[PDB]
Amino acid sequence: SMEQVAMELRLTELTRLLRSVLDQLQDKDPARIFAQPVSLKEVPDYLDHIKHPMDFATMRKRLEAQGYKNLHEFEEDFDLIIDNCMKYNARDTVFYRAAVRLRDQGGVVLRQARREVDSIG
Repeated sequence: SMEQVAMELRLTELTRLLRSVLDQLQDKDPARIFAQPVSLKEVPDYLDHIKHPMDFATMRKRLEAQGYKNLHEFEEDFDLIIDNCMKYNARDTVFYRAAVRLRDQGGVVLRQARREVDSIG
């Protein structure tokens, strides 16, 4: 149907906008702390602590499959990256501190993404 095609074009354009957002958030992690999944070889107990692991590579895979239907779903995954880290790691660690900085810097990016999503529809 033509309606299905138009809905698919909207998803495509949302995917384009979320790719630019993703790139801008990942720039706020210059140490690459959040780039890849926590390795279960290296942290064997991780899934006893963290029930829904997340990282920027995992988000990129979902994005490229057009697997975010709206900005809320994308933000949920980003918040998992931050929130997971701040539970597993203590305050005095480079990991926790990286997460705080990513959260604070990323909030600015996401505030304008939300206006763009609503604006363009």
